[PDB]
Amino acid sequence: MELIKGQALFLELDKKDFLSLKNNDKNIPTFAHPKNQEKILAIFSLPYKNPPQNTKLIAFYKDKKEEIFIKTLEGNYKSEKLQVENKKIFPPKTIQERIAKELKEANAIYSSYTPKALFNGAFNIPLNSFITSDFGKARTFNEKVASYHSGTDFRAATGTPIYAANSGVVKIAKDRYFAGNSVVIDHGFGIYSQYYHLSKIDVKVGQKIKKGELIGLSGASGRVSGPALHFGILAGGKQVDPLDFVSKFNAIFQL
Ligand SMILES: [Zn+2]
Repeated sequence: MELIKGQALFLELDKKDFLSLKNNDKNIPTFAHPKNQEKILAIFSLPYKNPPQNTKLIAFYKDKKEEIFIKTLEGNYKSEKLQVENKKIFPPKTIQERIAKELKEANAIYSSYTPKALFNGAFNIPLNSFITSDFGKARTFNEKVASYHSGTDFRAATGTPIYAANSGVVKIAKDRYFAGNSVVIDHGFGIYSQYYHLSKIDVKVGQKIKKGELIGLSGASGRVSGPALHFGILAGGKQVDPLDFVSKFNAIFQL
């Protein structure tokens, strides 16, 4: 198989006698295929930055092992060269400490796997607008990726209602550095949707939210280039192309 860096793929496996799916010593969780009782699914994601050239997964069964090889593709992302090199910034301590603390909190959430579906059918887009900055736009130094856009930006004047892309449980609902006023929703199976730069947050941590329910108003909080909605998806432990993920997910789970 082949997979572009920064995208997710739904792996299909036989359910009968399946025991576990491993990359190296890391276990990959599985869930039911909604349409074929004899199959299960797993989400495999490649990181955008510094992905391996090739991946070998192993599905262990009661009396056989199945090897799955995935070649990494560079894709056709937009990219521009940086001419500074030292993307090493020097924030003051108070900002450094806040960034570190919010990173620890987020990583605990994104690795807290919910082994059931909290979603309800297909994902919807969180507002009926258009993309102004696509996922995966990169800045490179000597053909090494220094940074990239980890979600997709929708056009939105300040105060535009933002709706949950699918049902789930709110895990983050506060102002964070970089992300500004942020909402993050657990949809189950390690799938998280992200809504950044809001001007108003209308949900609370722990709230059960339904697909299409208001979660806040768009804004420009934490955003340099003016008002917009930044929409992200994390799945298989990595940020992935959100519109690509939604298309692949909906092809399987569509109502
Ligand atoms: Zn963005």
